[PDB]
Amino acid sequence: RLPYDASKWEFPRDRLKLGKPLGRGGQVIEADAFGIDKTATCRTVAVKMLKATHSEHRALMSELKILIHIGHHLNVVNLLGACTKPGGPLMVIVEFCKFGNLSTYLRSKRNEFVPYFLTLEHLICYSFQVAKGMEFLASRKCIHRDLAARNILLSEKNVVKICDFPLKWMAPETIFDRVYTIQSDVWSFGVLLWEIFSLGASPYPGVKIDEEFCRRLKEGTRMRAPDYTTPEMYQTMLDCWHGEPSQRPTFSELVEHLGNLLQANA
Ligand SMILES: COc1ccc(S(=O)(=O)NCC2CC2)cc1Nc1ncc(-c2cccc(-c3cccnc3)c2)o1
Repeated sequence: RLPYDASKWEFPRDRLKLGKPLGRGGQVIEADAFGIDKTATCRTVAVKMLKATHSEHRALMSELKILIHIGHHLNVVNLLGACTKPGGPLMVIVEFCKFGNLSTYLRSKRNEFVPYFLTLEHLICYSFQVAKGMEFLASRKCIHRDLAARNILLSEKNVVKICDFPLKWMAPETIFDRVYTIQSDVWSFGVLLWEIFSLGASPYPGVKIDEEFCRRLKEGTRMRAPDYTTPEMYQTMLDCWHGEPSQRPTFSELVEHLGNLLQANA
């Protein structure tokens, strides 16, 4: 039932030059787009394109309409355009983030980190930017449901973006009640913070994720502090992992709090 304003979003297929595959997101490729922001520039973009069942067409067209509905924020992966007219493949064009995902990136910097190279400023800043992106998504009345460092991408000038399009990340009430809400995303955000301050480690190191893990989780067991955390950042993880979803901070409160930690750090 959502509209598609072709005047606003439609981009000519002949001004898109196919480049290197990114993978399977729908095939996701790099492309060079001329004029996509109306200036006389060539820009690398990310394209999702259809290989074609009606179900798959519908899913991609629905993605397109949701990205439109959501709108623009610096800390999400934004829609730039689409190719929907008959006579070529259905394509959805979004911002390209040249450094890839945050988990793989931080792992690559394990020996290129000093607290004060990545520094604490960088990690708190990534953390702050994600919270701002999530605060935006919550205001558009979305729930993410896989908020994890692998779904954050790093673009130029340390801008991080949530891919807006996983038991170790799930809130206890989601595991046990099937419930996904914005407060359950706050729990995931705490896991993501741990991912950031472990420099891209896997959560719950060397823990079998089974009925006993879920038991200990309902009972109050939490991850220990990761190796590159500040005490304040671990406190924030614990806050996000409150057993009562209503006692977790909101994304707005995290943006305030992390903003203060970012400024205190400087
Ligand atoms: C060198 O750049 C990268 C290297 C690796 C990644 S990745 O680590 O996220 N793996 C991508 C694979 C396809 C799932 C991401 C990027 N950069 C990037 N920029 C944008 C996207 C991206 C990644 C997945 C899906 C979509 C997309 C594109 C269009 C419509 N909807 C979704 C875009 O990825």
